[PDB]
Amino acid sequence: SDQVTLLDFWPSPFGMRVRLALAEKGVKYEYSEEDLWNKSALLLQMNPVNKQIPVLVHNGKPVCESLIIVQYIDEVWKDSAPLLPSDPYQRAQSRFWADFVDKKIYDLGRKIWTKKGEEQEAAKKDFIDSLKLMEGELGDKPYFGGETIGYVDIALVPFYSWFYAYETIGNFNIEAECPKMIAYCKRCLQKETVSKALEDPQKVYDFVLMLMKKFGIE
Amino acid sequence: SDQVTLLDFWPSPFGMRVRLALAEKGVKYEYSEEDLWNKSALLLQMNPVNKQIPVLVHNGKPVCESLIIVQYIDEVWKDSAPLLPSDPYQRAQSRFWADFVDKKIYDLGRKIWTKKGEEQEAAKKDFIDSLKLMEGELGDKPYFGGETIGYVDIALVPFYSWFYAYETIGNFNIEAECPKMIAYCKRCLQKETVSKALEDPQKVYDFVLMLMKKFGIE
Ligand SMILES: N[C@@H](CCC(=O)N[C@@H](CS)C(=O)NCC(=O)O)C(=O)O
Ligand SMILES: N[C@@H](CCC(=O)N[C@@H](CS)C(=O)NCC(=O)O)C(=O)O
Repeated sequence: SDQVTLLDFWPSPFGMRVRLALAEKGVKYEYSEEDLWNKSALLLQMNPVNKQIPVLVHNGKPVCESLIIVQYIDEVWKDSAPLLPSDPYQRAQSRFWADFVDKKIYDLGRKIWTKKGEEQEAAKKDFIDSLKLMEGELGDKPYFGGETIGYVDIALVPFYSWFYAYETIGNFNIEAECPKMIAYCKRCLQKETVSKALEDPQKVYDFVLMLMKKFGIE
Repeated sequence: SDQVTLLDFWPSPFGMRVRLALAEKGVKYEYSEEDLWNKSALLLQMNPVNKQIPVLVHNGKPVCESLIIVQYIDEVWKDSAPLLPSDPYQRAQSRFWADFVDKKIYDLGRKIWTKKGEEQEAAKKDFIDSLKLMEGELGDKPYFGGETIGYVDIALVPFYSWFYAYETIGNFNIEAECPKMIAYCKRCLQKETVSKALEDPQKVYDFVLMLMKKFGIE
């Protein structure tokens, strides 16, 4: 009747974003695993600008970038509640915080396990401040999108999959500094859509241990 | 009535995006120059999270981040031509190439004037290649938005006023490689809304000379 395809790689938090969006909005689709070393002809022709995953393919037209995909899902499949607020203002706030996750959480998270020594130390410090800022925005609400899970939650919660990696490689403990965030991420894991879309934390960690060796930054 | 204020820094291309979107949508507002290394109390109140300009303040409420502000304007002031395409699939593409500027153009741009030797030149190569990808998507249309100036145009064209500075400190010539891009940039400047919002290229260059000295880097 139209069909959709998601080109993804199991441990990508960016890909889990789109997996969760599609779940929440009830969209049926086939999932196509990729090899980041052996990129498919489909991948190259669908995202010829970045040759990266995820890519949502809708009736033969591609959409690139996890966050933009989510928004597209949200604007095209409207049988379920919107994931972004309808109010211009709040929506602007969601975009900011969903974006905050890319610019801060991912960027600093990646430095924790790629960098070393004092630099790695710096990366851990900013990482925690960033989570705390997000903790502020969450306040007392059950989700970032209020009583319902919404855009920002979809942006944020896939990264729990990578928390164990960070902590272990970076030698710090998140829950210690951010009890409220961890509690949030667990309250989310109990949603079936969330637990399914996410991947196993120690499976993720092994995969990073492997990655570190193939680049020599052990 | 509505009180609109733009906290901004005059040579910022990110704020120029906003000056332009405001002008293009016919929006009356007040400007307030912000210090770069001395946050006003106002800036600190409106953007405690990043403490960066541009911030738009609409009827007391703040909106952070260039692109998101611009989306906010498109959605709030609807009595002029929409900056973002109506069709979701095309909306996604605007979102993509506007984002693309943030990630490749600015990132590689900044590296050109802040870096030396092999790293500087490496940026210029990547810089050109990204412009050439943007050329490929411009096609033969007057604007990225087609016949009418659009969201991607507003995201990209503020950077032309920095081009002379890139070209001069990096010691290369953009037109030699991307003459189409230059042709378009030049074409854009004829639109008066664009010539009022953009600042003088030589005056920007003076200001980049200004940073390179402040931090000893020439
Ligand atoms: N900025 C992209 C992230 C895409 C990304 O980084 N994905 C990686 C794997 S998780 C990829 O596609 N790999 C391409 C490569 O490594 O060259 C988004 O948020 O959509
Ligand atoms: N990501 C922001 C860019 C903000 C930005 O980088 N602006 C700079 C000046 S152009 C700034 O506010 N600098 C202040 C600081 O570094 O503290 C956007 O898209 O608007």
